[PDB]
Amino acid sequence: SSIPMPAGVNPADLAAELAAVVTESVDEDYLLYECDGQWVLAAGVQAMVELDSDELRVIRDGVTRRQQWSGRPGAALGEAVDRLLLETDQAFGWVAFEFGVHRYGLQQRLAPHTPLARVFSPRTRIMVSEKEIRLFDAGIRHREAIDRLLATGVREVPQSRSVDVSDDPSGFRRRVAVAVDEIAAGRYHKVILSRCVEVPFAIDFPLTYRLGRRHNTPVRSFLLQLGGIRALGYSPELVTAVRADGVVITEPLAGTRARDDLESNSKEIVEHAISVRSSLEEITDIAEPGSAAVIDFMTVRSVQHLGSTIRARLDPSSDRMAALEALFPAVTASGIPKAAGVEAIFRLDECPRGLYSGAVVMLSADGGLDAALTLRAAYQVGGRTWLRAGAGIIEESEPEREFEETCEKLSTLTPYLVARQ
Ligand SMILES: C/C=C(\Oc1cccc(C(=O)O)c1O)C(=O)O
Repeated sequence: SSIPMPAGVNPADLAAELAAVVTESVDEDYLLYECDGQWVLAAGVQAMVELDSDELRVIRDGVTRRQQWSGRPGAALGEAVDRLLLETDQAFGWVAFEFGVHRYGLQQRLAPHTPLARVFSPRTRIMVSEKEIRLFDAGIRHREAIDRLLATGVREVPQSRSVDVSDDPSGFRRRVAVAVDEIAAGRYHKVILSRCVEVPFAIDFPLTYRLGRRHNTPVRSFLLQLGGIRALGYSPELVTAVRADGVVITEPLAGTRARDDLESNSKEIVEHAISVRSSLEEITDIAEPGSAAVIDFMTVRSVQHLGSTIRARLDPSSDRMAALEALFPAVTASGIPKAAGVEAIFRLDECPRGLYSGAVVMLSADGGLDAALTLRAAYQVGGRTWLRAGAGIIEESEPEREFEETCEKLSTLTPYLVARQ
């Protein structure tokens, strides 16, 4: 069913307000995913797939089926998610940074019960765009919430509450210096290290999402309440998109400014070129021979970046999870060469990273996959609320400038935190 979107109603506001009110009223988890002008609210859990380092669980109708798994995490997750998609048209969820370590032989360094992915089939889907609201399997209470919201309008967003991000309790400056020393010793070229920032008060996730969305222009965005986790984020990069017709895309970004300097700066050009070569090598491993190409190489995309589009056709011997695995973790938030960068993050960052630098995903029964890189995000789990931001460290990096860069990335969220109502 479809309802015309009334004039003067912003889709991000309506979708986040609908997520807040209806799911609390009917007692269900949800994931809201913004993708190319559609805010897709996946509400309620028909079935849940939980992939951990040491176990895979599928939970349906209150019953959990547990199993041991070995080999590639993408194969284990893909087999279970393909079964979900025999019964529903789409599945949604998140994939941890730790999902990408098996490829590099680092699986044995994960602690027991480390989460790798959470993917669910929803009971209801509501898609909100500037044009209309589309309803899929929406029952009486979900339809009544949409009607009430169109009559009452969205809530006014309250004033935000400040947070101090100047302290360094995790020793980010010291950790950057260790990475700089390893890079000078030739261990690797670049690594992204990060720091958590505790938010000392509880936040309202849907209101914070709406407020931050007015001041960010992301490639994708999300807001979720799933299995005891709340999270929201303004993803700056597409990890991968797989279409039903088999076309695979990845759009790495490297080099940033607040245009002539960025396009002529040797440091930005080298970092971009190296990322593009890495993505092309990874995509070529899952692609039909001769189908991989760089389209719009090193073009300029409040920040401006150098960007490239890598496109290929998925090989009939491969699949969307093998494509996600091949491109995971993203270079943008891991390092170069990837294997040494990922290994360095185990030693020099607070692990497990969990959602941070992993992905939020939307899968479709026709073979589609849309995976956004999780950065510029906030999380709440077990009574703890936190932000997390990092910076790419190269041989010339200085700990003080890198700490300042994390402050700049945190500023996408720190002025927009709405305290719990
Ligand atoms: C998408 C590319 C960029 O931004 C990020 C890279 C690494 C870490 C972060 C972060 O926010 O932690 C980030 O926003 C970049 O800074 O090149």
